[PDB]
Amino acid sequence: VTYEEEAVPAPVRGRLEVLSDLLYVASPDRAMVFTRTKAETEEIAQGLLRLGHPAQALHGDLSQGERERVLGAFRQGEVRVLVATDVAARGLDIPQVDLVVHYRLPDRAEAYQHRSGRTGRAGGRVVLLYGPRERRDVEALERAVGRRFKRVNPPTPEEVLEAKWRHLLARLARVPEKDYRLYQDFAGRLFAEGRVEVVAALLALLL
Amino acid sequence: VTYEEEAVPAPVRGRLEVLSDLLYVASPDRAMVFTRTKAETEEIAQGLLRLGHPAQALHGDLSQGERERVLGAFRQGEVRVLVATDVAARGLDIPQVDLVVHYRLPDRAEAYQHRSGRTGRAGRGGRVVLLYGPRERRDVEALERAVGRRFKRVNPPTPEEVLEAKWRHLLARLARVPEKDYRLYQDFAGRLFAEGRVEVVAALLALLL
Ligand SMILES: [Cl-]
Ligand SMILES: [Cl-]
Repeated sequence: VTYEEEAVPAPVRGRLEVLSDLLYVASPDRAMVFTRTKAETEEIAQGLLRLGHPAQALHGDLSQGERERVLGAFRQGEVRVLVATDVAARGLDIPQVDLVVHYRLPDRAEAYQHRSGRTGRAGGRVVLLYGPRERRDVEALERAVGRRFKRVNPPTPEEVLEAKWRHLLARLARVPEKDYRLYQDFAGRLFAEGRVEVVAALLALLL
Repeated sequence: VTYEEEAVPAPVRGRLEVLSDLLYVASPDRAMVFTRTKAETEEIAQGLLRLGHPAQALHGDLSQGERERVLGAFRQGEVRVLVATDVAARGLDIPQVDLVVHYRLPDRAEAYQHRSGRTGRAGRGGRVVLLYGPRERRDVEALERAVGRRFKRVNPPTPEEVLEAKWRHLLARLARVPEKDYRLYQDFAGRLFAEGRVEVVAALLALLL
């Protein structure tokens, strides 16, 4: 197909962090995350938002209105992560994403292909998280799918440090003279004190 | 009535920033801002979010489950600002606060008293702040006749004051980023000093203040 696919090992324990960490590392414009229940999608978006990820759920107990808003902040980039379910995830109103994550594995080819088909705006990415005792299941899914999936380890604690670190860098770079000029004088105060610790700490708040 | 009452001038449609600015300067443990309708409490809440205020809307459409959460966050400190209508602000689940702010003059004078009774926490004292436009310099006089009391007339806060406040607030969260957490970035900081990159630091403070 026109997209890439990887299979990432993660104990259901640290399956959330892995998700987050993978997100920091690639940090794509739009990520679509599928899970098995409405509780999960909600449960999940909650853990993400906590870790510094603009994630919001997408399910059935959603009034078409809150669901246009959700898909609105997602299309505008306000929301970067969409934790969804196969059904809420259906329509014409469903925008395309850059990365697809099967937080829990799909039992059918049509399933995998309905979720995975939501990636590509030019080719895209697809990631599969699996617990240790989920091996065969992935082996079965592969057979249903017809293609095999590369086994890629999870992102390194340092891999993530440097990813966050480089996005923080790109952010400051985006700030404009009109907004940062308001603060130059305070910047001077810090230079004048020249205590490397204060600034490191300010950076620690952001990163 | 022991607490303090004040009338503070707001520009036409700049009541938000004056509110925020008043928040930053006063930094009260809990604040309650009264509005006329829920779309109001809705808008001022989101507004206060932008400007760096942990605030939440409290209107009557809220389920009793949301109601409880919201008010739990507020009593516990997770929410510093509660934005309510008069109807929604009814109940013994509402806690006493440090600051009551009437976003607009109370529709009526009995309303004032009822809003204002919310302020005042033992060992902390309490304060009322009335926000008035320019057409309303008359209305306040009236409210003071109807209530038979004078509100101190208090200048809003000067941009300096505001900035110094955000700043002290910020250095405050910093006083607890253990060395453990920030060490990795000191060299980079050092280079920013050496290469005199004040703008980067400036962009940094923008993203934080
Ligand atoms: Cl389906
Ligand atoms: Cl106005």
